[PDB]
Amino acid sequence: MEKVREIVREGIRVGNEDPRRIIHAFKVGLALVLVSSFYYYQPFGPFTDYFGINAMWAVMTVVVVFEFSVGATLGKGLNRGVATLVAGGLGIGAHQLARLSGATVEPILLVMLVFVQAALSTFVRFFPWVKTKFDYGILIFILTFALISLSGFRDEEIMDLAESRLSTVVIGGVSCILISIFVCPVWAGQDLHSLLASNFDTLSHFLQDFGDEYFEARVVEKRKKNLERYKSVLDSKSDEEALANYAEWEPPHGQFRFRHPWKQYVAVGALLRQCAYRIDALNSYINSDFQIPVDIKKKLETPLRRMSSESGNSMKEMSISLKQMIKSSSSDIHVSNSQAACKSLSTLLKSGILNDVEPLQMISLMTTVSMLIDIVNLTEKISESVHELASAARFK
Amino acid sequence: MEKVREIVREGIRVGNEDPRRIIHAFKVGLALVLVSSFYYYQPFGPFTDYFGINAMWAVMTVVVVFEFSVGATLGKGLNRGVATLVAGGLGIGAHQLARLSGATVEPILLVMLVFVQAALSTFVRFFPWVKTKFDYGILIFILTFALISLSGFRDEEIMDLAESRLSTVVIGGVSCILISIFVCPVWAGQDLHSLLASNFDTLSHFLQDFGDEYFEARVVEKRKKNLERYKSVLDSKSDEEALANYAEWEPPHGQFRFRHPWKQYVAVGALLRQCAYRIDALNSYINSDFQIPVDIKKKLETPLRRMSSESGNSMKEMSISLKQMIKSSSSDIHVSNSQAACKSLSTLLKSGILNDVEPLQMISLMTTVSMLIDIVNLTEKISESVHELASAARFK
Repeated sequence: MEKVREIVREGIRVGNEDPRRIIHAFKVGLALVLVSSFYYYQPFGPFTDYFGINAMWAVMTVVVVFEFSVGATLGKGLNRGVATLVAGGLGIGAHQLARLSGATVEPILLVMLVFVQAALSTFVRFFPWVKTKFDYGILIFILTFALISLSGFRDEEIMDLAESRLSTVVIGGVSCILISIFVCPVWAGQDLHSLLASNFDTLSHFLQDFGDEYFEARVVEKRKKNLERYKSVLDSKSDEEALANYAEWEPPHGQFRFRHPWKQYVAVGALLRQCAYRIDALNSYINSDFQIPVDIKKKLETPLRRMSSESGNSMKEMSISLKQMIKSSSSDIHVSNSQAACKSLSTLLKSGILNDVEPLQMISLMTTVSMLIDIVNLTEKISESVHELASAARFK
Repeated sequence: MEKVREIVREGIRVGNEDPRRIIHAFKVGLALVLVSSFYYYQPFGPFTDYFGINAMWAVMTVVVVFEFSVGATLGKGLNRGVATLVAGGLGIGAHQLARLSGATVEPILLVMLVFVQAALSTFVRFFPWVKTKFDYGILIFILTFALISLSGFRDEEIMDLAESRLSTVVIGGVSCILISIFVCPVWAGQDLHSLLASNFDTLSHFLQDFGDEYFEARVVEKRKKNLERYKSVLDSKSDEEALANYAEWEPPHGQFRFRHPWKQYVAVGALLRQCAYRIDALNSYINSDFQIPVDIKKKLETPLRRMSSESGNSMKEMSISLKQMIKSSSSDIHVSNSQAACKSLSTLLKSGILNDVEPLQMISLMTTVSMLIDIVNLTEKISESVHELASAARFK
């Protein structure tokens, strides 16, 4: 009973997390019905179905080449398609060779060829260039070759077997691709933009709410969760890569172009990760119980404040532009003011106001100043990268 | 020609990277031959092969359930096994129901059941609890149910079809598992230990060679590559998870136990990542062209040096123990001396020797002192975690 309730509760949590995870089941269902309706009503004239396995093969390929995205269906489909053709060709030919050899060695020779081919192909699987986008093609190549070359049938029906396998595969793939590109689609590149924009906004929110915590200007658990929310940015390496890879087979679905540079998206993601690198260091200083007396804080309050405010506005403005997919240069004035703020702080440091203080408490105050200066420089670099990701791609 | 040479050159690079990537192809080959030799010589009496697809199914399942590890074959095998049984059972039964209904609705009713079942199963696929280790079971469940319930055969041969499918699957899985656990095996947990030990050693090497660079005690590209080698530690999140998941199906292969706590391995990996977090910050200070005059460096040389030396020895000693799989407490004396070093530095800071210096160059020197103190504290925490990962598991 309690286990049943826990299972049910996860249902609403997953369903309400994303409304598109409950409409994809109906799509899988409509697939497995449309394909299984063509055969029964056998249109476009009659067929052969010599081995009586057309229905099984058509149904099977529709379940394994239908994935959540629309950039993981074309790719899987194209692999399952080509591989079979090539493997079949090489197969039907091989059977001719063994016939000439005779009637006793013929089975032994066939085994040797399939052994060598399987070993060579599965060694290629370990390469770092065919593993990112071609891990399925090699697997189907081994599968199709071994099935056709060692089916156990007679030599006067191998051509029909090869034709039947190819026909079922292409029929299933065509139906699966059409559905997922007509009735309520889900694109994969469009899930890389929003992810990048959310990362920008999350960092901005933390930066815009730093002066209150650091200067003690002020429930506690709720505010802690709001502050400590940068973990996502630091824990999204394995996901920004995949979605980028999955988004190279997409067609030009409207505004997005054929050659959209997703490589720059990963580069900008790394730069945002570097900003979050130092942010985690800064946050640990605040969380720590040890503290320095608040009185000193006012002495250098003015310079530190300016940095936090201008930094946050720059990030937020960029996420706004990157989202609406329109280029802008509003962040230039904000980063310029931040550079002016650092120069003013340096001029203030000439006066040496920070003298006559305890060196032990000085170490903590000094480290904070260090982190802020890097974030001002790091933001400047990120500004250049974004100012070009919106130029190589058409952001009109 | 040039493309051919590039392809060939990658061959030696991949082959010499790991000698075990060239012996796994022969294993795949021996598999696809042994299975295909049983049928031809039909031992243990004769069989039926009513539909003439036993050879195809046996060959097919051997190519898709053979993976590089030995913790990704049992798992895949067990899934492909159970799923079919359960799905078949539910299938043969469903056919009985439709018969009672009549002879016209019978096909329409069957389609409705398979539609509902497919939609429900593929929604479960999106859960975060059945995706880490059970993403294959659901897929085979949909596959087997849809094939049996919609094969298109007569009602007097469905039982034989279900029996044939189950028999081929179990035969292929048994052969594939036996090979990969008898002739030259490759374990997956054993590839998590060495990875953790290598991470420990890499961090130690950087820490043990910090005083020379920071104090200018001293080709350049070679030394830069030796220093800047911490990227691996920071870029191994997506791999320490997988290998851990793949290593829950392993049997007690000798010293390793049935319930080895790989969760603690991931926790120690996160702690090492936190040490590498701050290490990258420290390295960027060195790389930067801007510098502070070397003269001041000697003033506080003694405290900083001690920290680097003792820190490195502690890491190295641990990797030695963790590798030979024997517990030790040699790192206790090293971290204790580091704590003594920090107290001595604090006592030196009482005297305020660092006065009468330029505040602008002071910021850089001060930040370095900050980073070192955290690494001394962070190392202490890691010592506690390691001192228990070797206790929950049997490290005798």
